[PDB]
Order: sequence, then structure tokens, then C-alpha cells
Amino acid sequence: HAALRQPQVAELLAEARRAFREEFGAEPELAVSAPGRVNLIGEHTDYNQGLVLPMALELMTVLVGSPRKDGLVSLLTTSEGADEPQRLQFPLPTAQRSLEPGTPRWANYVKGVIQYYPAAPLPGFSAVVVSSVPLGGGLSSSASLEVATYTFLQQLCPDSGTIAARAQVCQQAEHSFAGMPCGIMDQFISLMGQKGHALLIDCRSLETSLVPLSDPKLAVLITNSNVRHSLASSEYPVRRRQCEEVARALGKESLREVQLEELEAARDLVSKEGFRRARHVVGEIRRTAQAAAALRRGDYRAFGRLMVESHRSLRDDYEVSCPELDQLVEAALAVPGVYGSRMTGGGFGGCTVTLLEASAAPHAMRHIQEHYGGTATFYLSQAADGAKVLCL
Ligand SMILES: O=C1CCCC2=C1C1(CCCCC1)N=C(Nc1nc3ccccc3o1)N2
Ligand SMILES: Cc1c(C(=O)NCC2CCC2)cnn1C
Ligand SMILES: OC[C@H]1O[C@@H](O)[C@H](O)[C@@H](O)[C@H]1O
Repeated sequence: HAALRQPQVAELLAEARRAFREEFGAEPELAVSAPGRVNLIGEHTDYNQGLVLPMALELMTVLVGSPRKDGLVSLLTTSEGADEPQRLQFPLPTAQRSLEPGTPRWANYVKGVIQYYPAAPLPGFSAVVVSSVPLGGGLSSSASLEVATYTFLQQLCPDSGTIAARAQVCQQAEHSFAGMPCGIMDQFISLMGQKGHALLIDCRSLETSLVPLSDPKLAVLITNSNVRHSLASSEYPVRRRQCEEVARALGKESLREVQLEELEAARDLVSKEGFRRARHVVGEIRRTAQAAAALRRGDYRAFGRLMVESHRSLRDDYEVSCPELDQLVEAALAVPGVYGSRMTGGGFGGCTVTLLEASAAPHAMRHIQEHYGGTATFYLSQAADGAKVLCL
């Protein structure tokens, strides 16, 4: 129970290209990659036009492939947790006949991005898909597969848009083809990550700022609870609706426009539950601004305190934690050298994120595992690059 090895892109490339040479009988022409993500702080704020502070991970999805001349798409994935079958072929969608979600589920992410890809003419293509992002494990495996697909389609047929327009295609694939009405964060960080930086994203204006996060004395420890309660899927849209009810009641376009003071004075305009949801949201936006300021001046102790307040708010007000994540966090915070820890992503399972002195990392891992009633998985990750292309 040491940290799980993260394969370099080169091992992933070598594996994908071999599988491709075997599967299709020729060398692939193209390779792309897009990372998974951990959100340092700013949870359940993106769809509230809030602030988020994710970083791209050294875990990533790689596509290798070649355009076809017959208008068909032919896919193979090797990812272990992928659902059967591992292969799927389908014709390109047309104005007459669209793609539709189905089986196997892993291909719905690719189909969705193809369906909403904005530029024409898109040729068909053959592609192999491999990934080190744990599938469905809370680090945005699906966003990385969407953005990798998008980054591949740009090579088949360049688009002429902005990065946020690409994120929104990928978000639409997730909404329509995976049935998960996500905000913009995961797609945007997968696109926009830079090595050694976190990305402050303003989800109202779509301004982004690269915040340096690279200090050998510091580490980021990701802990996978390896649990995912069914609520991760069904209660996420419930939270979106509750935030929208509160913004409507207060006559605000979004909770970005609402402050705690304003909220407390309109306490009689919303449900008790709604008040709790919106108090989290307004507070988390302020905490994300404060955390970004702290990171910049190298104030990790303060950054870690804000992380802990974010977890408590998520646990108690937004109510999207779970006993597994809580036990993970309470264990991390008992380790000397740990600045702060909190659940990351949507909640009801998945991962926690911990900011700690680098030297403290193996102690945190032994202790967190021992106080965890389940089986934990660990990643030590630096801030990674976002989507990349390599001609083969
Ligand atoms: O079960 C659901 C529910 C929760 C979110 C989660 C999914 C599935 C569906 C099919 C396989 C298991 C998980 N996978 C995506 N992500 C993803 N599947 C990939 C396949 C190849 C490469 C990259 C990939 O990313 N996320
Ligand atoms: C900038 C970059 C790359 C790259 O040159 N191309 C991406 C494809 C090669 C296989 C995936 C890989 N990893 N990173 C971070
Ligand atoms: O911050 C909570 C997050 O839950 C996700 O993982 C969803 O995909 C994101 O858009 C964001 O809303």
C-alpha cells in the first residue's frame, strides 16, 4: 500500500500503438492525450457560475488512430474496467441519422463528442483508447476521454473556436450521452492544464488564471475511497435544481451574485435545505478566492485550513460527503505535516485531496489506510499538462 504507479505518456503511447498495429494491421497516424483532474477547492461551484481551482493530473487517457475513407468509426479500448464489448463500430452521424447512447457505455463518451463536434467535414477514423485514469473513480475519467476525443477530431478536421467552446461540446456529450449534467470544470481543466500549475477558473466569466503549484517540499496526495454510492449519480442533478430554486427565489441570475448577508436576509424565501445548499455555495466561492490568494503567496498552511472548511461545508451544508470520505479526511488531518484535506469532485464516494509536506507523504499513506475501514488507493501527483497531440 504505497502510491500507485502512474505510467508515463510514453508507456501509454507504446501500449496504444501496439494494440492498434495489431487491431488494424497498420501503424496509427496520430496520438493525443488528455488528463484527468483533482479539484483543490471550489466544489459544487462551477454550475453556480462560481470559482474553481482544479489541477490536471499525471493520470491520462490516450487515443491513437488514423482517419478512414469510408465514413465509419471503429474503436477499441484496452481499459480494464471498461464495459463489454471492448470494440464498437458505427457510421458517422448524418443530418438524417444521429448517434445514440447505448452499449457499451464507454463508447457513449466518444459518440457524444462526435455528435456535437462543430466542424465539418469529419471523416471516419480508427482509434485505440487507453487510460490510467481510474474509471469512474472520481478523477474525471470521462472528461479526459471526451477531451482526448475532441483533441483527436481537431486533427481530423480543425475547428475554429475557443477553448471554452470545446469544453462545452464535451460537457454536452456528458449531459446527452452519459446522462450526467456536469458543470464545466472537468472538461475545462482537461483542456487547459499546464505542468506545475493549478488553474483558477471563473465559471461566470470563463477567465482562467494559471497559479504556480510546484514546490519540492509540497505534495498533493489523492486518496481513492474505492466506493461510489448510487447517490453520486442521482443526487447531483438534485443539487443543481436546489441551487436554481434558491437563485430564482432571490431574483438572482446565479448564486455567484448572492452573498451570505443577502442569503440570511432572505431566509424565509427558501427551504431549510435550500438555505444550507446556498450557504455552502456562497462560502465556497469566497474560500476559492481566498485559497487562490494563499497559494500565490506560498501560504500552504492557510490553503489547507480553507480546504478543511470546504470539506466541513460539503459534509454538513451541501450534504454530499459520505462516511467513507469523512473517515478518509479525519484520518489525513491527524497526520503531522498535513496542511489540509477534503473530498474532491462530486462526492458520495470517489477521492479526497490532501495538501501536505512532501516528506509527510508515506506517513499519511500508512495512517490513512489503517484508519480506513475499506481499501484505499493512493496517487501522488504533480500539476500536469492538459490536452496534447503527437504526430506519428
Ligand atoms: O460507470 C460509469 C458511471 C460513473 C462515471 C464513469 C462510468 C464509466 C462507464 C464505462 C466504464 C466504467 C465507468 N466510465 C466513465 N469514464 C471513462 N470510461 C472510459 C473508458 C476508456 C477510457 C476512458 C474512460 O473514462 N466514468
Ligand atoms: C505534451 C504531452 C504529450 C505529447 O506530446 N502527445 C500526446 C500523445 C502522445 C501519446 C499521447 C504526451 N504527454 N504530454 C503531457
Ligand atoms: O465540484 C463538483 C463537481 O462534480 C463534478 O465532478 C462534475 O463533473 C463537475 O462539473 C463539478 O460540478
